[PDB]
Amino acid sequence: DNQCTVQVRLELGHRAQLRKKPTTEGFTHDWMVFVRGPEQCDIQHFVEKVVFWLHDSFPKPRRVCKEPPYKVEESGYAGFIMPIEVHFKNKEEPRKVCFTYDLFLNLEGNPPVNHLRCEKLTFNNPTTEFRYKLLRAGGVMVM
Ligand SMILES: C[C@H]1CCCN1Cc1nc2ccc(NC(=O)c3ccc4c(cnn4C)c3)cc2[nH]1
Repeated sequence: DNQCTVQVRLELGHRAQLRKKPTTEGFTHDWMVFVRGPEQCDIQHFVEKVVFWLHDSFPKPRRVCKEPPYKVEESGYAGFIMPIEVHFKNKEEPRKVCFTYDLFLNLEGNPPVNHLRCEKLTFNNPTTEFRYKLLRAGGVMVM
């Protein structure tokens, strides 16, 4: 009767390509990982920050974006599993969502990687305040 659900969408993704020539440090690959909304949505209305947890070998592996673009650009030698936390401008639970992101590179001879992973978040009965932030960002009421 006073029940209420807001869906929003997140796109996580990454690009990777073999450098024509490795770096001095033997980095064979360029890559880029990101969190964005669909086109014409503004996830910054409900997203406080995004944290990208790189392999422990990276300098400052806890990479934070407090505003768009939410992305890391790097070079490296191998793929890994990257925890990505999306923190919300939410007073209550849930405050964040954690994704296990497969950052995989192209094996030499294979063309560049260009992957997208679409995530639908369903917020049940958000506070009036946080409901407003979700709708500002291009979220939708359901149910
Ligand atoms: C462009 C500049 C901006 C600051 C730093 N970056 C250069 C730069 N500094 C690095 C330090 C470490 C690594 N490590 C890896 O590439 C890496 C990936 C997967 C791995 C391992 C070991 N096991 N597995 C599964 C290592 C990459 C780096 N790239």
